[PDB]
Amino acid sequence: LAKRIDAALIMKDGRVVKGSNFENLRDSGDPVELGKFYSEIGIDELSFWDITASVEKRKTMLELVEKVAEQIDIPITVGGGIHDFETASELILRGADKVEFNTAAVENPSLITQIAQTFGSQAVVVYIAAKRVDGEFMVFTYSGTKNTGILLRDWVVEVEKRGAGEIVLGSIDRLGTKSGYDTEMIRFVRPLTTLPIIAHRGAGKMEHFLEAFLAGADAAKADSVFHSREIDVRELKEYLKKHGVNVRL
Ligand SMILES: N#Cc1cc([N+](=O)[O-])ccc1O
Repeated sequence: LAKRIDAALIMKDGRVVKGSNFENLRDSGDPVELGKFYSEIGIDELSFWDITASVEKRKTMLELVEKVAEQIDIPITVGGGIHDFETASELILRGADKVEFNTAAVENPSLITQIAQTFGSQAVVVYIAAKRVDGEFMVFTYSGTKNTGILLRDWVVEVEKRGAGEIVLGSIDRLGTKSGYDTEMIRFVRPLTTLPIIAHRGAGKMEHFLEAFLAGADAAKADSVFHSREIDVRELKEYLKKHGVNVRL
């Protein structure tokens, strides 16, 4: 019942990279400054997804989490090429509240459980990227590029069994669109898990958020719509209250 509004930030070499081509002379790509803006306009949680080159990535991500954790006080999730237990554990110890796995969880589902048993299920988020292929929802890894042959309906159940705290449900069919979350995919996954479901991909207007929530999402994640100011968050959370949704205000 209690719904959340989450912001996603793409990170490269320690700086925020915008997901569209809007600009502003003052808007620096400093994650701490952007994190403070989000914290201060009432975003519930932040996720960072790091696309940095192989070689500097692991210390770049540790540096990032240390700076943002000192300075902001909403939960932070970190992800993007977290391959193993040691990497994830180092990030949680340097300050991240949660780590997000996709490819490595698919390839080694025990990883979910190892993190959950050490730091608590709350610390493990599994991002499931899914697409319709020949009439069925399949799971994709390597940033939407490898069809794993695993059914979405099988992987959701297994993720919960392994001890994940939450699922982000990213519709590859909604990637590059701004006409709404994949409410059909949301409805399909909802009876298969008791976990919080975070909807991702497709957000364009305030109504979209309403509709995801009514399809059974517990949170909705977006990037551009908030960074560009195209949706004012206080206004989003007042609209949602008015339409029957329990949000923090
Ligand atoms: N969280 C997250 C996230 C994940 C992916 N991804 O698993 O490709 C891309 C962008 C994101 O903001």
